[PDB]
Amino acid sequence: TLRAAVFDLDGVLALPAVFGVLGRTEEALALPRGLLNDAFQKGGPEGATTRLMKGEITLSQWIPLMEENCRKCSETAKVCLPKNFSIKEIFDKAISARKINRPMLQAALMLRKKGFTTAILTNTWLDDRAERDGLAQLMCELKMHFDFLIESCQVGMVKPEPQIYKFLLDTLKASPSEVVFLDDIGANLKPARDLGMVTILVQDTDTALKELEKVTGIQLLNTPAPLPTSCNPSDMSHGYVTVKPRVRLHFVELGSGPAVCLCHGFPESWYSWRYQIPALAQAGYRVLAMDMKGYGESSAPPEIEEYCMEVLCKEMVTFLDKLGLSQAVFIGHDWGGMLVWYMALFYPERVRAVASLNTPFIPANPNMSPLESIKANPVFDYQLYFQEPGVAEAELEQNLSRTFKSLFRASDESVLSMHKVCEAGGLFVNSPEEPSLSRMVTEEEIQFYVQQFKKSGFRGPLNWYRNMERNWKWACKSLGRKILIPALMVTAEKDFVLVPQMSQHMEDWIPHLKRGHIEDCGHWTQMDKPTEVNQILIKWLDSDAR
Amino acid sequence: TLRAAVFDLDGVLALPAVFGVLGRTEEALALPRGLLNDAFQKGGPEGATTRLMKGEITLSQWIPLMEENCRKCSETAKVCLPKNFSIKEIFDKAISARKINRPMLQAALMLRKKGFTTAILTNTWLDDRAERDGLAQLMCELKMHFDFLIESCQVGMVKPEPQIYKFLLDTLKASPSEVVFLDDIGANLKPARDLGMVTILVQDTDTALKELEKVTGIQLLNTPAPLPTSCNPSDMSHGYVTVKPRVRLHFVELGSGPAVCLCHGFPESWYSWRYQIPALAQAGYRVLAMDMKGYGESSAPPEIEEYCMEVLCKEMVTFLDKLGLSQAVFIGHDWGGMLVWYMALFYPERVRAVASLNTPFIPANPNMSPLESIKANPVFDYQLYFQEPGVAEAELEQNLSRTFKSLFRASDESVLSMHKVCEAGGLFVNSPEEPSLSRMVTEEEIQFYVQQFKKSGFRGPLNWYRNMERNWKWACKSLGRKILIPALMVTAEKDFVLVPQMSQHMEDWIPHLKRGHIEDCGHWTQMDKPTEVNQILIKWLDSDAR
Ligand SMILES: COc1ccc(C)cc1S(=O)(=O)NCC1(c2ccccc2)CCN(C(=O)NCc2ccc(C)cc2)CC1
Ligand SMILES: COc1ccc(C)cc1S(=O)(=O)NCC1(c2ccccc2)CCN(C(=O)NCc2ccc(C)cc2)CC1
Repeated sequence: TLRAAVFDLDGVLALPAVFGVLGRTEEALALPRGLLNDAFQKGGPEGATTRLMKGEITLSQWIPLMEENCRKCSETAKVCLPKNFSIKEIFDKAISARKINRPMLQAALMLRKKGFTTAILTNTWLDDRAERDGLAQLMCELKMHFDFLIESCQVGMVKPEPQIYKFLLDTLKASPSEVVFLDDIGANLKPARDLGMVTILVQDTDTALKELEKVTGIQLLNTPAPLPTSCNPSDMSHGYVTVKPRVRLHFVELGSGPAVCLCHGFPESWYSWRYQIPALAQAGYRVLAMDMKGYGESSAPPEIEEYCMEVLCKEMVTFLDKLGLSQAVFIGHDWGGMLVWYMALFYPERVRAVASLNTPFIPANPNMSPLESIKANPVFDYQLYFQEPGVAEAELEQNLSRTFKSLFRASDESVLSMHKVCEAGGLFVNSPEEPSLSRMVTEEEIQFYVQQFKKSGFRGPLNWYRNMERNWKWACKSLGRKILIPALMVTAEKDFVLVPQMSQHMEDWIPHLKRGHIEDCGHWTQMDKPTEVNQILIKWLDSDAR
Repeated sequence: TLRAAVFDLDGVLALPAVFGVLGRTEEALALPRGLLNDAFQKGGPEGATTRLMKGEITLSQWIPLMEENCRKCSETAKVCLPKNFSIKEIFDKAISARKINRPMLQAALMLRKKGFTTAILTNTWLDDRAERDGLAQLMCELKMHFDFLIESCQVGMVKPEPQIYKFLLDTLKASPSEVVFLDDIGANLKPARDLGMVTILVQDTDTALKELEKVTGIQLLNTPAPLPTSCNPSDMSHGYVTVKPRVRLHFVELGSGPAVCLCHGFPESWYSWRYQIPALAQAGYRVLAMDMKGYGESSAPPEIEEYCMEVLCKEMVTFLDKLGLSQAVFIGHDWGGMLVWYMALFYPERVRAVASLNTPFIPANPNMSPLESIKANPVFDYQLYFQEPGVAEAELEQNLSRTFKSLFRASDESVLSMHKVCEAGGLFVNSPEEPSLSRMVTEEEIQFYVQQFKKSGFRGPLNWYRNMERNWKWACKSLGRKILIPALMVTAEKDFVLVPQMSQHMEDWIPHLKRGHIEDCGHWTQMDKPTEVNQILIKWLDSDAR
């Protein structure tokens, strides 16, 4: 019975195979057939290429040896190499052109999802070329999805030597009959076959996957679109900054490039961005996913005034100051969306660009108290219930699992009416004791929120709602301003609290505003429609935030 | 008696004053004298500029109002504005040209060093221009050196209104006679004078500083070159990454730009880079200052094999993988210098560029055991003393303060002969019980090392020396390689263990090697000669690592 799948890199997980470029160059340069592939393999197990693949020498050391091999091969075949013939240029282009074979990676991901141990086994080199980063990036993206990466140049062994296969079985902690081995080179496939591993010769990806699903008994071809890569909290880099004596802010950090600060809503976590973090880092951004003040590993002081927008924003500026960041792109959802608009209004020099999911920017009405303004919208009744300190904390902290299961639901699964909450006397009074699990979340993901909320509870989070008057007076100081920095507003069709119509006047205060819209998407945007969120945010970042 | 100093930004802490550009433009464009400065102040306390300085409107909103004011002013003076007259272009250029007035900042730094409370009080705007980052960066560099930054646009008050001065005294928690106020505008100086603050009208920096030292009784002019900015551990962003089940790595993170990974030596800390961290971040780099395995907040497993170079390097690759970094520039000192050379040899695709302070790259001798190789150099006798598990730990852990005071000394202060250590029976047997404090360190800085070493002791750190045979066999696999990626070797004249002569053959294995050399510098390079270390590293990073 199979329980391990091994994939080659070249011609299997990555295409076009860097191998085929020697034949392509021959044909494009009208050189005798096989001339370059012959110079590439000159000396066999004793030649320059084997020394390279075993890690004896680096790629830059191999380049002049291959050039000398090309010369001897052309001499014997009675031909001439062209004037600006560069092995460096040929391979720079070939490596750069090689991209991940997405359907092959999707199959490896599915097999691992079904409890398979997956590995990459590859004949590769120590790359010290000026342009080595492209390949480093490719290897980084691929490897995170596998249990093991076995590189010939690191192990001092190459395919087809039989020792590398015994090394493979040893790392897999598996007998050969439990292993599928996928390779594009029949000669590299033979020793695995000789040992009794299931083997697949890969030419076209489609046929290889048909062979793979037949042999594993798992659907891999024509399968639905998978969810974006998520985060394992224990595998992340965790950052901590003290912004003032009693207040520290925790964040999760991934990627390189322009700093992107993700600001969650109520009652959430940095983890609400789990589907965005790998995708934005992959897009070329340095992601800083916050635990906002009052949440997770960030400090949660008990004082209401500690959660007014003026202080929350001041601390976010101090956070940038301590990290040595002159700016960050600020992306917020829900209450985090409200914060990001104030960052843009009060600290434009610190905000590279601003984006909000669901939360519209609405200027303060100087002729009405925020209490009157809340009363005007029946959907905002739960906000009045959240006012009295200790009341909502008691209900929300009673059964943590019930709280998150009841809140985190798609538009077609609702358990919660947020209208006539004060009248009913609670958020969950007409809600079941043991709610069903929403399609948007796993049981494990719910338990992560439960564990995060065990530290500080709901006091700090609820305190965000308890500064209406304070926030209103502060926001009135910005009434003569406009947001003129790059800005994106993303509306969610089925968010019944933060409705798309509520954002209709934004153009008056943000004239250059760009928009995104997600159909059949409820309040919990990031987990409801993660693929669409990632597409909208990356397109906007690349065009407007660099 | 004075105990607080307040500085203006424009014309005081930053020059050329953005004010003078209106007069400069008039003269360069042959426009009537004072025409632009007049349009800039049109309406006085009710005009566009005051609304801007109070934060009512942003800089991009003010631009068209100033352009309209320029038009009305030219109309009255019977003149014409030139064809491509742009207020935006004039101010973009002016703000960009404005740089920190270094002698003024040095004086503020000295006053604060002598226990003064320092503050910046400035009439400024909310900057939402496309090029706002330059100013954000300037404001970030300046502000970190002061107790307070009071910006007119954030407080809704401007100089010369008397409320801003009462606000200033309130934040300073000081009576006016305890305050020096430095301003380039006499009108903005008057209300401070009226209240009884000591005032200084700033024209040329030199005279202003003479007035400042006369009034404070502190030498500020012609004073020695100060040390680079250091780090306050509690003010830093602290990062944590799990690289394997029992091993986590801690680092301090500052700045944006290409990732720069600093690797300390024995028996050190991330804190050994305290003088490099602010300078490299200021130079445009993202600094990751490690606590190497076995040190500080990083994990310290007890097993010797956990500290061989192969595993230390593998974990550093995993560290990059978890942070989502395809590469980092690796800068090492001492044992960290040895590690960075192996990173370059075994993982070139992950190393953007490599630099070592003091530690030469010496290839393994395949015809001699590392034990024989150690025995060959009398200065390396202490290394044999470090071999037996528990022996050196006992001596080094007995009195932590004595350990660091005895080790951390300049070339002209030595207490330690590292020759005939085994014979003597210890490192400190001929060393005092209460060593004097080296000029390189404060008592507080010694106590930081003491506290760091209280967690794990010397077992993990000493284990770096206990893998000679393991390291030798691993390094022999790289004997056919060359380091062809960007590389810098920095020698220290007076390091008597890692002597400059020991690096003389490096060119044979690193043909493109660049060099730096520090005269009158002992083993503890970073704290011995920090100004020179910063100069060498920044020049090399900008030219070879981008
Ligand atoms: C413009 O300002 C205001 C104007 C009017 C009112 C009534 C309040 C404010 S406010 O500024 O006081 N509130 C911010 C808020 C907001 C409300 C309206 C507009 C902007 C921001 C954002 C967060 N939000 C919230 O409760 N999310 C949790 C949640 C949990 C579960 C589900 C299914 C949905 C939502 C609603 C309130
Ligand atoms: C080339 O490899 C080797 C070759 C020969 C030998 C004998 C050992 C090795 S080694 O690789 O085993 N040692 C690395 C080492 C190194 C030694 C020589 C060359 C490269 C690296 C770097 C760190 N260093 C050390 O003790 N610093 C602490 C310290 C504390 C206080 C002061 C005043 C000074 C130093 C010396 C040893």
